Amino acid sequence: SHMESADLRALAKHLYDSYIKSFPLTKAKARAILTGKTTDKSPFVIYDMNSLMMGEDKEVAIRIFQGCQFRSVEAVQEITEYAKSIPGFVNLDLNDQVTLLKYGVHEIIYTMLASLMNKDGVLISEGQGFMTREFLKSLRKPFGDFMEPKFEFAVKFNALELDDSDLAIFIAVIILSGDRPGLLNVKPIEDIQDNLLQALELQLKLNHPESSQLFAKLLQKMTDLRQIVTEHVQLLQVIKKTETDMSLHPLLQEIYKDLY
Ligand SMILES: O=C(O)c1ccc(-c2nn(C(=O)c3c(Cl)cccc3C(F)(F)F)c3ccccc23)cc1
Repeated sequence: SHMESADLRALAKHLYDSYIKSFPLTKAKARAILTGKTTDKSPFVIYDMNSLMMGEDKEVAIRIFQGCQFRSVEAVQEITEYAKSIPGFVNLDLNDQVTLLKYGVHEIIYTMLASLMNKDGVLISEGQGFMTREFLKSLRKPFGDFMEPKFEFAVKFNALELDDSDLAIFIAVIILSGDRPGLLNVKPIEDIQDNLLQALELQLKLNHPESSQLFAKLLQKMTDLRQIVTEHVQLLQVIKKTETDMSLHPLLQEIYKDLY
């Protein structure tokens, strides 16, 4: 209810530490890759079909779609370990830990995706590649239209100009949302988020002290995320059943066997 400001500072730096350990490609590292001047640091830019074939690390848009699906699985493992480091998380009912992560990973993936994006494209692989926004938008339906809304949210979110020490607490606040459906013990979850919200508010005042009501803007983006993500998972499920389930395309299988 009323943590001391020193306690909130320690909580913030503990979260920053585990954030650095779980997520190797921080926003700071991604920004430096995006502005490097050498070819050694340079990510290979994929801007059309020929450039994509040269990058070594619908066959194409489905491979791209399944490529990001795999990266989200790796992100979940990293988010789960970071969530285990939030003080008091592992003391909750094991099913509430699952519920909180179940609804939370999709919102965190959207947020951390902004860390890899600018107005022109997105860092992919582990910073070794860069896919342009217009290439991904050009992908045949429904892939082109499924990926563009991520860019549209990122340029808004990145305008808030948050760093890793900010995102560490923001991600934790998302995870400890007491109003997820199906939660058993709500009060202990809210008691943790009350402390994280205090720690978040203090961090956004020490950082960005000229920035007016950044705490409020960030909270509004957070609830915006939930509606955005509900639509994202629903269309993602549609795409996974009508486009990547080869058992539903028996004639494409015959083509593949007859041509390859
Ligand atoms: O970690 C990575 O290398 C990485 C990781 C993710 C992307 C990327 N995913 N994505 C999706 O829409 C997406 C897809 Cl297509 C399938 C499953 C899940 C997602 C999700 F991340 F949104 F949740 C994008 C859209 C626009 C731009 C970049 C990306 C890109 C790179």
